Amino acid sequence: SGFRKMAFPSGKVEGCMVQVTCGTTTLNGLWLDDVVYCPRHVICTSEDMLNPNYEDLLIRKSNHNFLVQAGNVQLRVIGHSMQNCVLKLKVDTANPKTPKYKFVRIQPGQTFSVLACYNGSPSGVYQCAMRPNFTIKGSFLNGSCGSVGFNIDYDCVSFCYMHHMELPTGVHAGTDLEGNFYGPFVDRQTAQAAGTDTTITVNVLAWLYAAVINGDRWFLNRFTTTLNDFNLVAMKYNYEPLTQDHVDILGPLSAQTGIAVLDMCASLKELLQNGMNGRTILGSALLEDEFTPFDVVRQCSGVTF
Amino acid sequence: SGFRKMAFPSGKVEGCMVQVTCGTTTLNGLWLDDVVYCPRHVICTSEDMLNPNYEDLLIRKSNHNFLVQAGNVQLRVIGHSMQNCVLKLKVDTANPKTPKYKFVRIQPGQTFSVLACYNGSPSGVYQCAMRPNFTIKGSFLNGSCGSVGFNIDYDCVSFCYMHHMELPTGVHAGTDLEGNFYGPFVDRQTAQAAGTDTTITVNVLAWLYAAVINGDRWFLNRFTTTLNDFNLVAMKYNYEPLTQDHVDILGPLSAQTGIAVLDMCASLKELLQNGMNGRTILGSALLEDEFTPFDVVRQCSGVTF
Ligand SMILES: *[C@H](O)[C@H](Cc1cocn1)NC(=O)[C@H](CC(C)C)NC(=O)c1cc2c(OC)cccc2[nH]1
Ligand SMILES: *[C@H](O)[C@H](Cc1cocn1)NC(=O)[C@H](CC(C)C)NC(=O)c1cc2c(OC)cccc2[nH]1
Ligand SMILES: COc1cccc2[nH]c(C(=O)N[C@@H](CC(C)C)C(N)=O)cc12
Ligand code: NA
Repeated sequence: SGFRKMAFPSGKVEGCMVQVTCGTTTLNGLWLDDVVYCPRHVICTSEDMLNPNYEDLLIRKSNHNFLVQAGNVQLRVIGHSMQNCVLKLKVDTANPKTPKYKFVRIQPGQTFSVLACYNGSPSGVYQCAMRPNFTIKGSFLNGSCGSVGFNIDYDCVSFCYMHHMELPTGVHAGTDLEGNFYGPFVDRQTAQAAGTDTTITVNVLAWLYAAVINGDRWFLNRFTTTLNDFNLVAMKYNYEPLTQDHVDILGPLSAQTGIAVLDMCASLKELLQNGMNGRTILGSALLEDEFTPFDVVRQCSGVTF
Repeated sequence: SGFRKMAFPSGKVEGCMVQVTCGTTTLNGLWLDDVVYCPRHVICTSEDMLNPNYEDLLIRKSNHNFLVQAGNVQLRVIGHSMQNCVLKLKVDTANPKTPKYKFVRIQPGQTFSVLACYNGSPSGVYQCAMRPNFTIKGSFLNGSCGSVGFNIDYDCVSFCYMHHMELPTGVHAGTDLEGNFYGPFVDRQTAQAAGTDTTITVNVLAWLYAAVINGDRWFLNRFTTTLNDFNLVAMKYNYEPLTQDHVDILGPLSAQTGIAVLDMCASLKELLQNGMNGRTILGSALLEDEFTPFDVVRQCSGVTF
């Protein structure tokens, strides 16, 4: 029993973190096989920042201009290239701690763990979600760039996020490991803003199922709803639409608990229209949306890696 | 910016987790040098789980009865002894991944990371506070016994908790690594009750300082209170009395933000008496008490390990 915002064990990713320095800029890199991946803005000076021409700046750099340090060991850089907003530094040594890995681009609503790092060393690990507005609500200070987000599937680390920037509202933006930003953001010191965010409905439903699994079920009512009628209410409360695919993804949780998805939707509708009236669910006074259906099954089943 | 419940990187502890089986019972052990530490109830059967004579049971066990598995390798058990509620299995191989470590007994109100494990493998990592009533609010299923809690300081892992039990209320109980329970619990198959809990006032204040550091300032007011007047209010709300030692511990955060502790106390008094009027603090609609002052400083200053 209990239900917590749980991160993945971080050891497999800890063994891949290095420091990358170019000029006066130091940030984190990810060392997998004989390649180190990091944000390309490591090559910028403070002036370059406002309007960098990354292609021109990169032409001016040589392999020796990149100082890559894995703990106390300097790695020798033997090639470099840029892929979208990421630099790839080929080094002459493959990382002996490379886990089985993949690069994936995740969809809004999917969760992952972040290993926040500074100067190539880890500070801590936490779980977060890709928001509908393509930002993440992280904990990152200047210097954290190149920290990564990931999921673990058995023994395979799926890297999905690399950190690049903080937006004015204090939320975070970055890329996949091919260097393509999530959202419309760019890696320059310019005016940018997150769009209005919304609540991840399928995840709220998953967390309500977690509550029922844990015996916290005061909010279950005696009604049902249609997907249409539910979505009309969701729109009014800044919730994402629920699709039939979401309904089917929630099937096993609905069967485990005996509460059909559309019946849970009727209970959620009442929670939105009437509020929680000072009550909590799983210790929370708000409806939580950063657990996916699989996060619930994983945690309530004791899945290991 | 951003403030998250952040666990320590778990790799150093992952390298110490093993599976321990005796009879039909499998749980987790902690392998440090040539000793595996685990809950002693692994030796019991259902016939004696109600009140075991552990001294007699241990005499009747053979080293051969303990199956210890570190990943894909069986470790030969060459001796067994008991210290309070912890069994110590001497093995013929010293763990090459043993970190620098200490065993510590933590105080109520302090925090630690839990690496939840099943069958010697990790499921996830999350932060817990030791409650004033000597329970923790974790996420643990049958099979999680022997999972540990810890802090890291530089390169040194301080182990402080080993999991043994879930109470009827769904909170969790265990021992230090010398096998002494936190609180008035015993390692028997019985329903046990904790004493009444309280809110950790110094931690709530620390988290309000964290909110200010992260720009969430709406709850600040221009008023100050005396320590005595603050305690009269907070005790009605089942908050621990704030002592001058607590005020002193908050000194660094008070100096960083320029807000005296007794000024912040007047903001907390108003939050207690009036609520939040629909607003949130660091994304929460409740006052959070599971961050220590040190936890705030660590996260906001980017301490690494
Ligand atoms: C990289 O270590 C750092 C990550 C960070 C900073 O705070 C939290 N995380 N990223 C930057 O510092 C980043 C570098 C750019 C993309 C070249 N810049 C910003 O995040 C940034 C710039 C900026 C501006 O400039 C006009 C205005 C408001 C916010 C803001 N954030
Ligand atoms: C060990 O893996 C397991 C940990 C656990 C279980 O649920 C969450 N975590 N610990 C136990 O199962 C523990 C074994 C004892 C120490 C021998 N028993 C309990 O936690 C327990 C027993 C019990 C009873 O027994 C009648 C009634 C109500 C609650 C309850 N909890
Ligand atoms: C009638 O129950 C079902 C029907 C169809 C598919 C189902 N899947 C699960 C399923 O995964 N439960 C989890 C356990 C759960 C607490 C998270 C597990 N067994 O690990 C149940 C189920
Ligand atoms: Na005040």
